[PDB]
Amino acid sequence: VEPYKVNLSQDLEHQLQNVIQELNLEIVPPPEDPFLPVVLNLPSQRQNQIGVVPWSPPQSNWNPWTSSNIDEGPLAYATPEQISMDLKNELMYQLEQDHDLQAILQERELLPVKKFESEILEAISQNSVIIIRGATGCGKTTQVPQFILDDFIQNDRAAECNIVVTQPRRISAVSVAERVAYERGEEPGKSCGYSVRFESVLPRPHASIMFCTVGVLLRKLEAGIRGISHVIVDEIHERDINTDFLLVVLRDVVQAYPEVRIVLMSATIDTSMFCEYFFNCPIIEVYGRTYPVQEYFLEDCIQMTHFVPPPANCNLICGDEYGPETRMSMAQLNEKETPFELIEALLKYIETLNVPGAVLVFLPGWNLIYTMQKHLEMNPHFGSHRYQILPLHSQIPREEQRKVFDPVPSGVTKVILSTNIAETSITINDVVYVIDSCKQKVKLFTAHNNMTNYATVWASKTNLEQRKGRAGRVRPGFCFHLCSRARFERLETHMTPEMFRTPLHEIALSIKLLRLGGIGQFLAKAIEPPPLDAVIEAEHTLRELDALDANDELTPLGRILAKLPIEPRFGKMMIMGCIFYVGDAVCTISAATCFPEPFISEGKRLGYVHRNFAGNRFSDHVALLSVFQAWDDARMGGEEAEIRFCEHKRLNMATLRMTWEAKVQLKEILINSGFPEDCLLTQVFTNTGPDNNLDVVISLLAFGVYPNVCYHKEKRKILTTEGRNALIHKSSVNCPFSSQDMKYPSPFFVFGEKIRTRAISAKGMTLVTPLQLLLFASKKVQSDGQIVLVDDWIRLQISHEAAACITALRAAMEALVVEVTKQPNIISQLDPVNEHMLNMIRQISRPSAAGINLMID
Ligand SMILES: Cc1cccnc1-c1csc(C(=O)Nc2cc(Cl)cc(NS(C)(=O)=O)c2)c1
Ligand SMILES: Nc1ncnc2c1ncn2[C@@H]1O[C@H](COP(=O)(O)OP(=O)(O)O)[C@@H](O)[C@H]1O
Ligand SMILES: [Cl-]
Ligand SMILES: [Mg+2]
Repeated sequence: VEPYKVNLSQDLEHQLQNVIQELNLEIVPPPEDPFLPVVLNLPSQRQNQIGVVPWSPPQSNWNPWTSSNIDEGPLAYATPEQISMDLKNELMYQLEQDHDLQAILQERELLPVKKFESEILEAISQNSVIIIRGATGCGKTTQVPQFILDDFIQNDRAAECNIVVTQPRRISAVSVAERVAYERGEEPGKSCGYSVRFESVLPRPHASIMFCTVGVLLRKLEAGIRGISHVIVDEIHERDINTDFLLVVLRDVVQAYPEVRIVLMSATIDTSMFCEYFFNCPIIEVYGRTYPVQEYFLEDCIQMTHFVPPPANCNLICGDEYGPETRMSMAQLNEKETPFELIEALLKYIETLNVPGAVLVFLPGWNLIYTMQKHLEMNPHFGSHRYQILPLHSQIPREEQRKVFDPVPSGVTKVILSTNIAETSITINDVVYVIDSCKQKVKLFTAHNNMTNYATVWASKTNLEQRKGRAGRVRPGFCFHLCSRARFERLETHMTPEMFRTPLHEIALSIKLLRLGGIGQFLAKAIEPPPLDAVIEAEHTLRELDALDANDELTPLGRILAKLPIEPRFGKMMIMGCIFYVGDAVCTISAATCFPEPFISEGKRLGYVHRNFAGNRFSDHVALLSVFQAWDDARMGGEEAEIRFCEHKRLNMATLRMTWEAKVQLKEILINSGFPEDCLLTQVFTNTGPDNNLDVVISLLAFGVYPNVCYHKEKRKILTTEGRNALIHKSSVNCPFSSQDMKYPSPFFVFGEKIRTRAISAKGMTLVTPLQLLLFASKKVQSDGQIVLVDDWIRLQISHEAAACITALRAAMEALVVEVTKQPNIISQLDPVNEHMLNMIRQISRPSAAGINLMID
C-alpha cells in the first residue's frame, strides 16, 4: 500500500534532534542516493558444571512452605516426639468423635488402591524412586499421599513427614487439595494445602501435604528442596512439559541425596521409559473391577439412530457391511466439525436402552461445550424434568465443577460436556455412556510468524482407549466414537509430548536461575529431549531480551524475568513501566494475560456498556484498565456493592479478583528485587481526557506484544507483518457493532494474540501512533531519505532524522533498562540525563505528537 504520511511538527522534530545531540547518542546519517537505503539500528563468569538442587529432610523448627524458621509459639522448641504424639492423639480423638468422618473413611477403604496400601508403603520405604501404575479411578491421587502421612502419624513419626504432590493442571492442584481435606474432616489449611500460580492456602508446617503445579515448585527451588520427605509427581503419562523438566531435576537430586523419596504415578501405559530413566525402579501395579465396553464408530452411530446430515477424508470410506444410507449420510459430514445433531440423536438412542447411567461427552474445548449446551437447551426435551447437563472445563467456577459428582433425581440423566480433564485426571461416578468427539485441543505456537493456533486435532489410539474405559467402572458400558473406522486406522498411537512442540524460553530461565548448567546440555538429559530448533529459538529469544549476555549467563535483567511468573517480554515491559512510574498499570495488563477476559460477551460483539470502558482510545487494553479502576472503586462499598457492580456491567467477579491478586504478587516480586514502592502506586487516569501516564502505558504495551502489529485497510480487514490479510476479532471494542465504519485517527494497532482459525484474527487490539510504532513495535528500519521501511512490511513518509532520533531513543531506553536492573533504586534518583531521555519518550507517546486529538471526531 501507499506509504503512510506521519504529521510531525517542526517544534518536535527539533526537540528530538536536540535531545539526541544533548545526550551525544549515535545516529545513522541520511543516505547518499535513494537506491542504497541504510538501517537506522546499530560479561559474567561462566561454568560448564551440572549443578544439583540441594535437598534436606524435615526439621521440627522449620516451616518448609514459607522456607523460614519457626520463631514464635511452642513449635520453636517442641521436640519431634512431642509434635508426633500431639498430632497422633489429635487424629485418634477426631476419629472416635466424628460419625460423618467415620462414614468417609469407610468409602476410602473400598477404593481399589486400598488393598495395595502395604505393598506401596513397603516399596517407598525400601526405594528412592517407585512408579505406581493403574487405571484411572483406583485412588492413586487422593489416597497415596494420605497412606504415607497416616503411616508416619500412626508410627509416632508425624514430624518426619512433609509431602509435595505435583499436578500438571491448576484445577487439579486446587480440587485435589479440597478433596483430600474433605476426606480428613478439614478445609485446606491444616494437614493439606495448595500452591498454584497467583493463589495458595499453605498447610501447617508439620505432617502436611502441599498440592501444587510444577511451575510453583520450580520457582520455590531457588534455595533447594528444604524440609520435605516425599515428592509425588502425579499424572506423568500426560507428558506435561514442566513435569518432564522436573523429572530431570529430581533424577539428579535422587542420585546425590538417596534418602529423598520420589513417587511417580501413571495411568495404564508402557512405563518402561520412565522406569529405565530412574535406574530400573520398581513398578507397583494397582487395579480393581472393570466391565467390558461395547465400542462404536461414526458409521455405527449413524445406523442405530437413522441420523441424516443437513444438506484425505475417511468419511467417504465405509465397509461393505453398512447400508447405502449410512455410507451416504457419513459422506456428508465434514471431519473438521463435531456433529452436534448426531450427539443429540445419540442421547435419545441411550434413553431407549432403559439402563440408568450418566453420559460423559468429550469435546475439545469450552467453545464447543458452550455450543453443544445452547444447542440442547433449544430442544425442551433436554430440560430439568429429564436432563442434568453440566459443563466441565478449567474456567467454570469450582462451585459448578463439584456438581459433576452429585447424584441425580431418579429418572433424570446426568450429562457431562467435558474437556480431556475427565480422560485420566478425574473419575465421574455413575458413567455408563461415553460420546467421544475423538479430538484434542492443543496450543501450537510458530515463532517465525508469531501465530497461536488453538488447533482442534485428532486424539491418539491411547486417548480413545482411555475415553472408552471411563464407561466401564460402574457396570457394562457403551463408547460412541464420532470418527470413521478408516480415520481410527490413521490415528497415531500417542500424542506428541509437549517437550517436542512448546517454546522453551521459560524453562531456559528456570535452568539458569537454578544454576543447573547449559540450556542445551541440561535439556539433552531429558527423558525425551526437545528438538534442536526449539533450544536455538529459546536462547535467541533470551539474548534479544538481554536476559542472557554473550557467554549465555544470566544478566540481572534475566534474574528478575526468571523470578516473575509471566512471559519474559511482559516481565521486561513491567521493568520499563517501573522506570516510567506507571508500574501498577503495566502489572495489571501483565496479570490480565493469565486469565480469561473479565467481559461476559458470550462470543458476540460487545454492546454499549462494555464499549464505554474504552473511552476515545480505540483500545481493549484501556477498556480493561478502566474496568479495574471502576471495580476497585465499587469494592469500597463491600461485597454486595461489588457483586451488584459486576452483575449490572456483566463482569466476571472471580476473574477481576484473581487478576488483582496476581498483580499484587507481581508487584511484591519487583519490590523484593529492589524496585521502589512509589513507582508501583495505583494512579487514577481518565480514558477520554489528556493522560500522559496512559500514553506511556500504551507505548510500553506495543513493546510487550511485539511483533503483533497490524495495518487497518477497511471494515474488519487488517494487514499483518507477513504482508498477509486478517480480521479484527468480533470481541474487540475496535470491531464495528453494525455497518457504521469506525474513523481511526491512525491505522496502526498492536494486539495480544495473533490467532489462526479459518482466517487470521487479531484479538485484544490497541491503536498506536506511527511514533509508537517506530519506538517500541519495530526491530528493523531502513531509510532512503524520504520513505522508511519498517520490518519489511510497511512504509512511512517521515523525516530521516526523526526516524533515526526515535531509533536512538529506543537504544538509550534499552541501555537504561540494563543499568536499572543492576541497581533498581536509581529509578528513585530521577538522574537528569535519564529524565531528559524519558521525557522525550513521554512526549512522543502523546497522540498530539503525531497530529491526533482523540477528543475531536
Ligand atoms: C504466603 C507466604 C508467606 C511467606 C513465604 N511464603 C509464602 C508462600 C506463598 S506460596 C508458597 C509456596 O508455594 N511454598 C512452597 C511450595 C512448594 Cl510446592 C514447596 C515448598 N517447599 S520446598 C521449596 O519444596 O522446600 C514451598 C509460599
Ligand atoms: N470431588 C469428588 N467428589 C466425589 N468423589 C470424588 C471426588 N474426587 C475424587 N473422587 C473419587 O475418588 C476416587 C479416587 O479418585 P482418584 O484418587 O483421582 O483416582 P486416580 O488418581 O487413581 O485416578 C474416584 O472414585 C473418584 O470418583
Ligand atoms: Cl522491538
Ligand atoms: Mg490421578
